[PDB]
Amino acid sequence: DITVYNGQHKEAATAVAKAFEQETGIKVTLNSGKSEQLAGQLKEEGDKTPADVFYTEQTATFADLSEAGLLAPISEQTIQQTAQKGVPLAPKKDWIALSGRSRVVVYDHTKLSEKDMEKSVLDYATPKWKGKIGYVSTSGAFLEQVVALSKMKGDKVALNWLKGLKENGKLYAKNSVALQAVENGEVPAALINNYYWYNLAKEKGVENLKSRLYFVRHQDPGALVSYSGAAVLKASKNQAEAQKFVDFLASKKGQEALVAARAEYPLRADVVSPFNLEPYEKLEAPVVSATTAQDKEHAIKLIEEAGL
Ligand SMILES: [Fe+3]
Ligand SMILES: [Fe+3]
Ligand SMILES: [Fe+3]
Repeated sequence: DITVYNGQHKEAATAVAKAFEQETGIKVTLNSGKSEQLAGQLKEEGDKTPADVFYTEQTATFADLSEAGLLAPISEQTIQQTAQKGVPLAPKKDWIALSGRSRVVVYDHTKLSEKDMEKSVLDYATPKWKGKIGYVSTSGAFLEQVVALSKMKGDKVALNWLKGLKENGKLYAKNSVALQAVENGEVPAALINNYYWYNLAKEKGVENLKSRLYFVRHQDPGALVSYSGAAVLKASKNQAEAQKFVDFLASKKGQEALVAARAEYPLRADVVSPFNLEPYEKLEAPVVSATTAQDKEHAIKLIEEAGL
């Protein structure tokens, strides 16, 4: 039996653990919390940690644990199961990316079509979109989008986009609220993440929704994907079962369990999502370094400077 420190949505972690317990008869205990807190906890606990595996919604969390000497190596055959082009790889082969969440533009297809969409996420912050684009500045993925713009295009561009959103956009408290505002006609488009929309479609039926998604693709900064993953702790004295679990998460079965539970993109090429997601490779995500705590502080500074 193993202990998994879990920064992922509880429904995802519960599903894969259950599927694993059913496939192997090995029991999984979840300890759930915020990935950054769990990573600090793993650092402080050190050799004495009870965690066998760290399962996170954000692979960026692994860099600091790897450099601290806290992660075990995983099988290269396992790493290769999800190593599609563009998927982040651990240089020390001591964690693996398993699934992804995408930035997207949601639009009311009763008012707009693809003719009205933009080639670049930058172009939504422009006067064409005054009072017509919703955004969620408090959102973690909004903050990852800002980090990506800084990285890909520089701070001037990033700041200018934020000022453009201040001037032209409608601020919503959360992604679900933005999505509802588009469905309800308050605003004709909004910047959100994919799974909100696919959750609502699965639940209500797409034919009954007024909104649709637009993917910018071509490695635009607005095609940003955030990656979930897993690592074995070097401190574990149950390496065999920890390793068996991380192998399971990369298996067809483990990926199928995840995608049934949550509308994340599987990183195995032979798994479909019942949420009707496109294949990961079609997203054309840009390649962006992992977010650091310094990157996040910097992005928060730009958001403040833009009056947001
Ligand atoms: Fe959430
Ligand atoms: Fe949310
Ligand atoms: Fe969210």
